[PDB]
Amino acid sequence: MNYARFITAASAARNPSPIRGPKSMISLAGGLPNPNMFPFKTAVITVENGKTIQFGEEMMKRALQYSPSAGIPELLSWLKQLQIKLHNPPTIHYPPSQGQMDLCVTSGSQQGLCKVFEMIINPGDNVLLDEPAYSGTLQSLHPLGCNIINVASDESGIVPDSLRDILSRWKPEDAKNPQKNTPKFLYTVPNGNNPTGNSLTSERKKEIYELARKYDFLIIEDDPYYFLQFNKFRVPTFLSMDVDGRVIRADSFSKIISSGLRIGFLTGPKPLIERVILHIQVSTLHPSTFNQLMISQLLHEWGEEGFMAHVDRVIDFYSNQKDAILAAADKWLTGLAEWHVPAAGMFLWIKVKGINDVKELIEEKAVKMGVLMLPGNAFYVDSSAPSPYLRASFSSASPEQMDVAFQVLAQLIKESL
Amino acid sequence: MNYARFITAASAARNPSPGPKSMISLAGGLPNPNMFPFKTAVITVENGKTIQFGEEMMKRALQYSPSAGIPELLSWLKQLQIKLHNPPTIHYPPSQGQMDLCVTSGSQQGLCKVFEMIINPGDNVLLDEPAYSGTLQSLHPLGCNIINVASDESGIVPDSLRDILSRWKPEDAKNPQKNTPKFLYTVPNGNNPTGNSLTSERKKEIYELARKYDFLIIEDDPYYFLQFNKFRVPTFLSMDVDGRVIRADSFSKIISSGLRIGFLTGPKPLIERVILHIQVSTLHPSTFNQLMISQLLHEWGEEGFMAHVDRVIDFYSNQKDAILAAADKWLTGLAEWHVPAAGMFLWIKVKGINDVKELIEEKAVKMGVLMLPGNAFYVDSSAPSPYLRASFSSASPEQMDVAFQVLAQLIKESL
Ligand SMILES: O=C(O)CCC(=O)C(=O)O
Repeated sequence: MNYARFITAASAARNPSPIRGPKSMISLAGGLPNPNMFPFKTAVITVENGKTIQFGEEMMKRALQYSPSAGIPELLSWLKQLQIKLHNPPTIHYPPSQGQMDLCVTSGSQQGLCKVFEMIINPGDNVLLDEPAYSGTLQSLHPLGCNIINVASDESGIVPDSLRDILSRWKPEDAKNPQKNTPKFLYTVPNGNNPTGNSLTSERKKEIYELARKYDFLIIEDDPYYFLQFNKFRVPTFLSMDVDGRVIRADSFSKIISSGLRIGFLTGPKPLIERVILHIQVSTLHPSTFNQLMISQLLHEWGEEGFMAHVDRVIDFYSNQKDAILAAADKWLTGLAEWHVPAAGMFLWIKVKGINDVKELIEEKAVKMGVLMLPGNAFYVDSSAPSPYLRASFSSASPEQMDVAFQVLAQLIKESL
Repeated sequence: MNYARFITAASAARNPSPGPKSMISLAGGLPNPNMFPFKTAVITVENGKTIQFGEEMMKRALQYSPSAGIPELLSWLKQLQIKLHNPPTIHYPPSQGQMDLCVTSGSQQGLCKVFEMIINPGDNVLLDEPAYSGTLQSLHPLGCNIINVASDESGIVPDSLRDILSRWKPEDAKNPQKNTPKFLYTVPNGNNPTGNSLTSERKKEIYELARKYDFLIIEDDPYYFLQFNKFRVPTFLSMDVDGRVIRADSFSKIISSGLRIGFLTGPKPLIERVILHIQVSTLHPSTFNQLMISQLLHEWGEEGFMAHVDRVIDFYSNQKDAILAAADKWLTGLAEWHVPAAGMFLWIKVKGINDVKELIEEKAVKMGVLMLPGNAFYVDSSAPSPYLRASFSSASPEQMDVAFQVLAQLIKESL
C-alpha cells in the first residue's frame, strides 16, 4: 500500500508545527500564555443520567489553555479504545508506515473530512460517490476541481455492479500509473444517508471493499449516523474490514452528544492521519480543550456501558420519531408519493409522484400554507436539475406537527396535479 | 479595490453551503438538542457575575449555530472594532470592501483560511524575519516565494520595503504576469519571537507602499491587547481607507487559548471566501464557548473588558520587568537584546557563538535550563542562529534568576 499517491504535493510538504534531561527544569522555551490571567475559574455541568462534571480551579486552567493537536490523551485513548471495541480494525498492530490505525480528535467531524479531501485531491482527479449525496460534501468537493463520477445507489446504498461497470473504464494495473487517472477514492455515508436515509448492507460493504482493493482506491467512510441505527445488530463498518489500510472513518458526536461543541474524530492510517494533524497545526490547532474535557469526563464516568445505553435511548427516541413520520405519510401521501423506510439517521426522503420540480411546490405554495420541507435539488452535483424529492426531518416534530405537515403537502400535490 | 486578483480560482468557485409562522418546518438539519446529556452550566469569573446556562441557553449552546459566530458575539466584536479602530471602511458598499468580521476557531484559523484563499504556487509574498514559526510552516506548503523585508527595534524597516518593491513599477499590479507581491504579512505588536513593535510613522509609510503597489496587508495582531505602552499604536485597520487590510485578533493571551475563539476583521468579499471555507470545515466556533465569552463581554461591557486587559498588561509588564532585571544581572557583555514592546517574549542575541543549538539542546538541558533556539523563525531554518527566544509569561523572578545565571555560565564555557 503506497500512500504517496494519496497525498497532494502541498500536503506532503507540511512539516510539524507544534505547541510543543534533569529533573527540575526551568523552561522559558515554550509559547503558552499564563493561564492565571483568564477570567473563568470554575465550572459545574449537570448531566442527565450522570454524575455532575466539575472543573476545579486547577482543571479549569487546563481547560482554558492550549492542549495537544490531535486531542487530549484521555479522550484520544478512550476513542481509540472505542474504535478497537466496536470495529477491531485489522490494522491496529501494523507498522506505522504501513497503515497503523491512528485517530485524531477534530473540531466536528466535517473538519477532518475537509482536510482529507484537501490532502488527496489534485484538480482533474476522479472520485466516486453515490447520489443523492450530502449538500455539504458537494460544496466541499466542487472547488477542488475533481470530476465526480456517480455510482447508482438504491435502498441499500451504492449498487456494487454500478461500481464494477464504472471501473471497467480502467484496467486494475492502471492504479500503478497516475497518467491513467484511476479514482482516488469512493465517498460514502453508509448509515442513514443524508438525505435518503437508506443504509449499506454487509454483503455490499464486502464487495465494495474488493473493488477498492482491485482498483486500489481509498474508501472514505463518512459515518455521522452510525449510532443512530434503528436496527439492533449494527452493520459492520468499512473500518472493521480494512485489512489494507485504505479506509478513513469519520465519526461524529453531533447527533448524539453535542453538535455545538464541535468535537468529532478521524480514524485511519498513520501517514494519512498525520497529514491532517499537520494541517490542523497551522489552522485550528486543536479542538477546544474545555469541550474535550466535558466529553472525556462524561464518557469515562459512563464507561462503555453508559455510553452505549445512552446511544440506545437516542435511537429509541429517533425510531418512534420515524414511526410517526411514516404513519403520517402512510396517512396522507399514500398513492401520491413514494419513499423507503430510513435505516438510520433523522431524514425521510420522499419522491413525489407526478410533479417534476418540488421547488415551486415548496418555495411558493407550501410556505404560504405554513409548512416547509427540503427540496432535493441541492443533493446532486447538478443542483439545477429538476428534483421530484423532498427531504423531511423527523428529528424535532411532534406527531401532530407531522400530521398537518403531511395533510398540507398532500393537498398541494393534489392541487398541483 | 479589485479583490478577484486576490482570490484563488478554488476560493472563488466556492458556493454558500449553510414566514408568516406558526410555521411547521421539516427541512431543518438540526439534531434534536434534547438528546444531549449536558443540561445546565454555571461558570465562575474572578471579578464578575457567575455565568449561568439554564436548560434553554444550554440547549442552544450544545446546538449548531451560525458559521461566522453567534450574533450577540459578532455585534460586540464588530462594535469593539468600530470603537478601537473605527475603520474608514465601516460604511462602504459591501462589494467595495465594507468592514466585515467573523468569529473563528482561534485567530490562526482565520489566518490560514486567508493564505489558502490568496496564494497560488509561485506567488511572491512579503514578511519580516524573524517570523513566527507557525506562519512559516503554514506558508511553506502553499508554494509562495517568501521575500524577506529587513526589520529592527521597530519592526519592518520601510526603506527596505521600498527597495524590494523598486524591482517592479506600480503599473505591474494590474499585470498578474509580473508577479507583484500578493500581500505583506506582519505581527505589528511584540512580534513572536522578537517582541518588537512597529511605530505609527512606519505603519503610515507601509500603508503608502501597499497602496502604490496594490498588495494586501495581513496584520497578525494577537498581542494587540498585550501592549506595555499605555497608548496603543494605531493599527493598519484604523488606516485602511482602501479595503486592503486583513486583521487577525486573538483572545488567546487574555481570555482563553483553550476555548479556541478568535476573530478576523476585513473586506466583506474577502471575509466571505473565508466563511464559505469555514462552512465545509469547522462549520463554526464552538457555540458553547462563544456563549461563555459573549456573556462575559456583555456583563463587563467595553469598560471592564479594558480594566481586564490593563490588569494583564500589568501582569505581563512586571514579568518582563523581572526578565530584563535578570538579563541585566547575568548577561551583561555576554549578550544583547531589546526591551520587548509587547507580548510575552524576549529575544536575546548571544555574543561570540555562531549557533545556539548545541548550547541549548546539549549543555543547557543537562543543567536543567531551557530556552528556545532562533533557528525555527526563519525561512531557512538550517542556518546558524545566535538567537534565543525566552518566555516571560510564567516563570517567577527566582526561576529567571537561576535560568540566566546558569545560561551565562555555559555561554562563558562555550567561548
Ligand atoms: O445549516 C446548518 O446550520 C447545519 C447543517 C448541518 O451540518 C447538517 O447537515 O446536519
